[PDB]
Amino acid sequence: DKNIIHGPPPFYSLDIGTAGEQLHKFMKKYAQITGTIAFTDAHNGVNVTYAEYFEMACRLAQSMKNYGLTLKHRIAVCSENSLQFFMPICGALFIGVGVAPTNDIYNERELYNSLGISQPTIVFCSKRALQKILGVQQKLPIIEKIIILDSQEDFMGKQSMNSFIRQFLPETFNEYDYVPDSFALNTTAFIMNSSGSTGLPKGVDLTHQNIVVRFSHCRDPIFGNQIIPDTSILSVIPFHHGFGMSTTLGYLVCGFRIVLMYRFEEELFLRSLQNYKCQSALLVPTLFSFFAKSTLVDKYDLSNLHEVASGGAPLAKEVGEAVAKRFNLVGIRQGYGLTETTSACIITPEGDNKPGACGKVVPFFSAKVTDLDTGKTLGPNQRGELWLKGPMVMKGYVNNPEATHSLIDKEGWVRTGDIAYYDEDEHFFIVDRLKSLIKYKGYQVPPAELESILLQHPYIFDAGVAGIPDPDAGELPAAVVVLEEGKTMTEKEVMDYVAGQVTSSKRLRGGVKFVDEVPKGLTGKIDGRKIREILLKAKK
Repeated sequence: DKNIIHGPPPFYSLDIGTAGEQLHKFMKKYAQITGTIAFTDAHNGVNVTYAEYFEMACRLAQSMKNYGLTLKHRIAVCSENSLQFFMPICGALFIGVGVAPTNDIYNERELYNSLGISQPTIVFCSKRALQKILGVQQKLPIIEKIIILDSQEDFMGKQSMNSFIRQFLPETFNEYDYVPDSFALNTTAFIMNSSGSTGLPKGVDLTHQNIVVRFSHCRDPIFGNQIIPDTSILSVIPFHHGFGMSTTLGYLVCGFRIVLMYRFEEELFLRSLQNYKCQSALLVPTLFSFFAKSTLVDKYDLSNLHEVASGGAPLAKEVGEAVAKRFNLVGIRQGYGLTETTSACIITPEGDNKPGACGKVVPFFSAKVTDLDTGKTLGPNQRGELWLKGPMVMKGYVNNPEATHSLIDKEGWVRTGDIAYYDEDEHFFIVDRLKSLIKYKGYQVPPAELESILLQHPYIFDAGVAGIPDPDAGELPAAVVVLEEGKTMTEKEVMDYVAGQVTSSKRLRGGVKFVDEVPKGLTGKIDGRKIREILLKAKK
């Protein structure tokens, strides 16, 4: 019981019905207020209203039903971020058809693998994805129909959404009389792609139950965004990412104006943030490093900007603080989660921002930190392995029971593979690694930097660096190294290589050990303690 950390009750009691039913209810409301904007394309300036989105979604839902799609079918969406992206997604959710968002820049192998897993009957794609989709269709006969998202009429012999609708929808159809289907909450809502360290991406099977819980969080005044009229958000998260899907769908539930970009550009981003008077900006992790460097932020009027949020992994405390200062904010709105957990399971509570913290456990969820050795449940300010448990946890990997049971134990705990601790206020901190610095006698800093140096070497494929401690005084930097295919190196060559890369005898002082693979990914990064043992055992 103790050391299990629980989220509080939701602010609002749970709505009834599927994700389609709840989504339909909100969209129908916003649709009847003319001029309410759902999506805005920053590159061409075009707006699409909730009225337009709602009507298209209902038409697509009934059209797909008439076409013959049922609970047993899936559709895929393959496209750059666009105004039309979520139209077939809303429609599919209305009728319980699973949706597989598919990376538009997948190579031929990755694309085939993704669609091979989701097995869609219809693929909605942009003009820019048509050729690659045509190619994969030759290999995947389950794909019976291709529909073009960003064309009004037929394009290259393929139907547009409008033409598809015209063929399969009677002229008696009234969008405001349409009623979404009712079905079991364990019905598949999405198949999202996620890669650990193990080769190719797997299919993450998210249920309607998963999604409606996200719908609770998204409009929660503490753990989401309070629904307020004329709220706009600029998002540069790929819609086919887990957090891209879960944040964007949530914004639709909230009735927000979602400003999107096909591709990130500094000027256009800042100009749009200013001119659309967005209250929030949602960024991918690597863009925080970017804006920490940006000098242009001050030259724009961002007086309406209330928050900058990370739509992905947790961020470094210093990078976050630097970006906060750039945008004249007290802190960054953060969240920790996995594709496998639908969305963020730990979120910065509104008005309760601690620097370096990824926030607090969300409603309906539980979290625990376990001893890296004993598996023992830990108290506050004790670093260990982070586990997550709750109703946003995926049904499982598609057709991969083994991978599922390796990640999720029999009681529903997800083994995140990340190291963390929580403080006395139950704020969680994700630590990247387990330590972070090996100390000479006074100081030396060789974490990821030495690893990066090692990775650049032609003969070196992978590498992990840890500190080796012994009664032999102090702490010596050491590394395990994965050589390339059929290549030869000595310990000295690796050491001398690093020696000629940094100063102060902070270049491997313990000893290099060659291995077949870097200790542990366990679906994530480097197992620092595993590395320490292997190197320690080697020293004698």
